[PDB]
Amino acid sequence: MNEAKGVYVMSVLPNMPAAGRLEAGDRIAAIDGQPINTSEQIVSYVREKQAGDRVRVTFIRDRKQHEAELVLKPFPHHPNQIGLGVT
Repeated sequence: MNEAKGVYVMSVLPNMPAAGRLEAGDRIAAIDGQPINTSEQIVSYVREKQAGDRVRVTFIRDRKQHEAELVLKPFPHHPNQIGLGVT
């Protein structure tokens, strides 16, 4: 009720921990209780956690706040990188 302006989800991929919990159109109001105002803030967050980790993500849908359980996973493009902030 004061122009939040956070982050806009990307997509919903099958066989992923975000599927069924997070959907396209939903925004991120916070993570594990941390308020997100920048995309870079997400880079530090994932950096702290490693592959196989577990992070609680907050998102709002139609005024209905719900938490999403996402698991950090490495990427072939950058194996030395964990969670690039994808849904």
